[PDB]
Amino acid sequence: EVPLPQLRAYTVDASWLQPMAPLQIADHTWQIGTEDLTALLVQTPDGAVLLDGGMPQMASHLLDNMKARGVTPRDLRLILLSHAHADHAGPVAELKRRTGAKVAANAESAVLLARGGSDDLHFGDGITYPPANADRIVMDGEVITVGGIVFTAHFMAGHTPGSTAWTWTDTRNGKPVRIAYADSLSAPGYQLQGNPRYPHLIEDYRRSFATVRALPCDVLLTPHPGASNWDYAAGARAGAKALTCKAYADAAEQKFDGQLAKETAG
Ligand SMILES: c1cnc2c(c1)ccc1cccnc12
Ligand SMILES: [Cu+2]
Ligand SMILES: [Cu+2]
Ligand SMILES: [Cu+2]
Repeated sequence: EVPLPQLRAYTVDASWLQPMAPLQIADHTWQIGTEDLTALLVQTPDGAVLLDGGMPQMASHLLDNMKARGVTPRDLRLILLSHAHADHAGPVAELKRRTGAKVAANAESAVLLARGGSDDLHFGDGITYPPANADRIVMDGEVITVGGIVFTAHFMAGHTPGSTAWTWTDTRNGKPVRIAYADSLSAPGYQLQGNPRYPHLIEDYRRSFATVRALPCDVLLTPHPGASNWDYAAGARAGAKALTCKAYADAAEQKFDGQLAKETAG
């Protein structure tokens, strides 16, 4: 006679959990996550912004990297998110407890974050994490300003309903660098067609491809660096092979179209 199964932990490739030292992207912007998950620290004269934290167990590593950059816990002011899955929003609750930081997010991302990623449209309760509350709700095209650095939200619903690209202009060599942190455009194991939980999924992905294509985008980064052809472990040439936003959108749409054809066959 047979017991119910044990809960299964959300396990991931080792590289997703492999710590790295801070890697500078531009004058104020640093990758402080792991080798295969993005967590961006933007340092300003008036405190720091974090865009994503990666997995739940990355909190202490992120704070260690912030310390290495001269950002104490009290200096972290704002947390922004690409999307509220466990592999990007994992440590957010813990970061809020351990720091000054408040969270800004759209309504979709706020509702998913508040349930710790449970009742996911596609994953059910398989990929959960500690719940957190948003301190501010943002609308599409709304800007947030920290220490003179302006962050713009561009909604790109698909991967999750609240999926967001964040854009801001940093500098390098006395010139502006328009950074686009564009969310995932994957649909891993999703039912795309006729999904009762997401009836207009396909139309949203199509609009999201177009949004990503048109972003101000001297430099693209993505929550999974591989999606944009970054190699964070390659030091001075980490970003050399990086995709444009145009190429990223196009590659995603081709994969998505292939997925639709396979789903129809399957
Ligand atoms: C001090 C130093 N660098 C900055 C500011 C203040 C404000 C805005 C800004 C925008 C892009 C790059 N650097 C800065
Ligand atoms: Cu500056
Ligand atoms: Cu995700
Ligand atoms: Cu992810």
